[PDB]
Amino acid sequence: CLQNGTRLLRADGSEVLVEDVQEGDQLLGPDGTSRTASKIVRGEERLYRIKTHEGLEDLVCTHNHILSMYKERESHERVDVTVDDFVRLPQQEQQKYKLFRSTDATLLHINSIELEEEPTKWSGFVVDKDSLYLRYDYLVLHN
Ligand SMILES: [Zn+2]
Repeated sequence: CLQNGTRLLRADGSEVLVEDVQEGDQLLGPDGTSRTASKIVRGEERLYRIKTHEGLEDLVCTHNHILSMYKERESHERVDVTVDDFVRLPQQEQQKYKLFRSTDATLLHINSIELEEEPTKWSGFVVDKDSLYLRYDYLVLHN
């Protein structure tokens, strides 16, 4: 699940805050096709903040959120990993995993991932098809 205030793309390209996503809403998939959101859930807890080397917005999500990543050795493979599992990996293994944006480099390098000191509100849902959808800046997100 994602911190409230995360900016996503509706299927028509307009922006929607993650907490404004309603049952049945249509979001944008990484291939440009539609995705349907369902099972809206909300909570409040200490989230993990992920900052990249590149100048894009931090990603703030729950400990059980699934990151969709490319892991080194074409040269990379697609891997899904929860924040918990990723946080516990040695940093030398952490190299190899990169976040990614939908191809119109598109790989993003994580500089830090840290548990935040105070709880904040989050919103989550499930998405059909490949469970992937787009942040407003085309960062590829998983359910
Ligand atoms: Zn979610």
